[PDB]
Amino acid sequence: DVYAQEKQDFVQHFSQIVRVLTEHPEIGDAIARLKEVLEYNTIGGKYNRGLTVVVAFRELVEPRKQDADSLQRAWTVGWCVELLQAFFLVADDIMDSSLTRRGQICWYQKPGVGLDAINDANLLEACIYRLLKLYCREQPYYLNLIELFLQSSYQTEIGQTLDLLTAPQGNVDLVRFTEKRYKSIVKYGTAFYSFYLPIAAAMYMAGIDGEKEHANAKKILLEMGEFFQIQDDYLDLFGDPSVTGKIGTDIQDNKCSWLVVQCLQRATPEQYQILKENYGQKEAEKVARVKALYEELDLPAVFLQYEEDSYSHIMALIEQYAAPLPPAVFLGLARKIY
Amino acid sequence: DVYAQEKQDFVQHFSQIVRVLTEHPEIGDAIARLKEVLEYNTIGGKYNRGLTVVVAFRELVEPRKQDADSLQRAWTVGWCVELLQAFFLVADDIMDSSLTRRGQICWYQKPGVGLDAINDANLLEACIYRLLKLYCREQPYYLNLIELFLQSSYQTEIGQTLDLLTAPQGNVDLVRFTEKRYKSIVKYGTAFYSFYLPIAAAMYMAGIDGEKEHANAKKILLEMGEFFQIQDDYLDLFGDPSVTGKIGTDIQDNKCSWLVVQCLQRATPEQYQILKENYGQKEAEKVARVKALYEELDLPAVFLQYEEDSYSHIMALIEQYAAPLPPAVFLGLARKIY
Ligand SMILES: O=P(O)(O)C(O)(Cc1cccnc1)P(=O)(O)O
Ligand SMILES: O=P(O)(O)C(O)(Cc1cccnc1)P(=O)(O)O
Ligand SMILES: [Mg+2]
Ligand SMILES: [Mg+2]
Ligand SMILES: [Mg+2]
Ligand SMILES: [Mg+2]
Ligand SMILES: [Mg+2]
Ligand SMILES: [Mg+2]
Repeated sequence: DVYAQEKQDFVQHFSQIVRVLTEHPEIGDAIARLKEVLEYNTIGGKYNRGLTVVVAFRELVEPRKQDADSLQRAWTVGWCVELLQAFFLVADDIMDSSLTRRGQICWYQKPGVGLDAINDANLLEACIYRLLKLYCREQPYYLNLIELFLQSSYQTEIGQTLDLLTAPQGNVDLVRFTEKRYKSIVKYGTAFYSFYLPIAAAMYMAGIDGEKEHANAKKILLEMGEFFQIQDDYLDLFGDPSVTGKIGTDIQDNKCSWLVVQCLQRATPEQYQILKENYGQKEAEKVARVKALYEELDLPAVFLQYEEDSYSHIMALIEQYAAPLPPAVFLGLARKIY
Repeated sequence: DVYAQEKQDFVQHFSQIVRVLTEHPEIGDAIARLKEVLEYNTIGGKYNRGLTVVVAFRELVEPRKQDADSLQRAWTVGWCVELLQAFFLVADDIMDSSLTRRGQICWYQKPGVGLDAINDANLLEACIYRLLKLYCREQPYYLNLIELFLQSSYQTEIGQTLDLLTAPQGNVDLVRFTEKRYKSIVKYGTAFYSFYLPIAAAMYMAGIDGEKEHANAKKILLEMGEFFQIQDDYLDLFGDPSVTGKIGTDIQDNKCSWLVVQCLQRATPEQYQILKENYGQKEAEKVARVKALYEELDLPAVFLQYEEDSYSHIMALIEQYAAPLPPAVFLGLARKIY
């Protein structure tokens, strides 16, 4: 894989990221807490989002212009994307009352952390702009990158807002769980930061700043992002936690999941009442009841049929909109998620 | 007052700020939640930080260059400072387990809000960069302002980190509460965003971007910021909530307050044990015991003597470092806080 070939170097750059962010002795204790937050949260993942920056940079920039300093900036912008995601996940885990993430207990669930994690999450976000300034201040794409990361934060936060509004705690209303709402949540909430942001960063780094090029790129990447969140919802309930590294909470959290949307599209009036009585509640028995209904409506086969249809749809979109970028930029990402 | 003369216009500009931030129908519900967050949080205060931008702009820019569009940008950057503070306070109220703010219950304490306020706080932060782009994108000071707001967030977050580390819940250790630590907390945590940020924004807007000018300005403004946080700590316990609009929690929160620092400097071994047994705990009786010790050590008179010494010290600093800026830029702010 083109990701496996660049992974080792990317992960080894993390030490430099941390050292640079850790180097006024009065704030030494705060800096040690930042190091602890960085090391706990921005490490233990697959680093696919950050790697997508590095890989896309190598495919878009002329090898002659891929010098030691330009590669360093690519690895740094890659780590900036991982830091953005670390910021969102630390905060999303509090708001979703999650237990584990990347095989360990959620940072806020750690004794002595608690709601202090809210500030820790904001520090991770601040670190992006610290790194963009330290490594890209003198580059012509500097402001493009600042604006792209700020826009990515706004889009995700709007998406998280739709997510929380559609999922009110202890307010069970399935009328809100529609396909139109679902696609809107995921587009803003996941698709921009997970797929548009990494490729767009490498594009700007390669001097590709044209609105039309970014629009064409966005058409493919937002559609891949939608499949990716549908996969995330599927794995929340039917995935193996020893593989996902996290425990699913969508049913207990009354989330507008792809699965509840598909359940509602296929449920008889009798099945609708079962779901109405058991969804969005903490009881193990009620959550087990919902999973049984999903299994009875054969949603895992519906997801597998969707994964196939989605893949063929995204491939058709790469054929239509990849030009003038190398199709490999999008094919490498499509192989990693499908 | 130079603030009273510009207040009405500034507060009336809020409607335009909200309309511009509220104007893709799919995200309509999220936008209505953003409007609710803006209206609840960025309104009910004294708006002194945002007003400081407007007033300083008028004193630094040549009246001939103070056209309709430039004034609009000044009111917008002023509202951006209020939005930064709204972001910090919504999150600080969760982390400090506060009850009220600006005469109403804390946004997170509202039924149906809760930990969703974490995302609401991030949306308020995102709104700054939305406004800076909509109104200052074509201005030569655009990047200066972006960097100044991002640096302000980082500084405050580092300061909040020192604050939370020095105040561990249920871990009563007075050994941490030193004057060196106190000054470090407040400098990063309050002084940069409250006093440096507003004047620096107006300076950049007036084309004053010189490092030496910003350094001289910072020397006065960080010292004013220190007095202001000392005043905030004093009012936390001895202020009138019907005037402050908020209930104090520093004693129950085990905070490194200016008052606990002064108590420790003057306490006998016997008085140290009383404080050790009663500080950083929820019991009304224990909090009453701490306030009695502060009254016995005559800390309100120590604060009044400090307010006098501080004022004379800041005035001496305006004489030394105000040039070439009009001393009125700093005198107007000193009258508002002293
Ligand atoms: O990692 P998670 O919690 O499974 C998730 O994908 C995390 C996340 C955070 C922010 C934006 N998008 C996705 P969610 O949407 O809560 O299902
Ligand atoms: O408004 P508060 O809570 O009295 C305060 O001043 C708020 C605040 C928030 C962020 C940075 N600085 C001050 P604090 O420091 O918690 O005493
Ligand atoms: Mg989650
Ligand atoms: Mg979530
Ligand atoms: Mg999930
Ligand atoms: Mg507070
Ligand atoms: Mg606080
Ligand atoms: Mg206070």
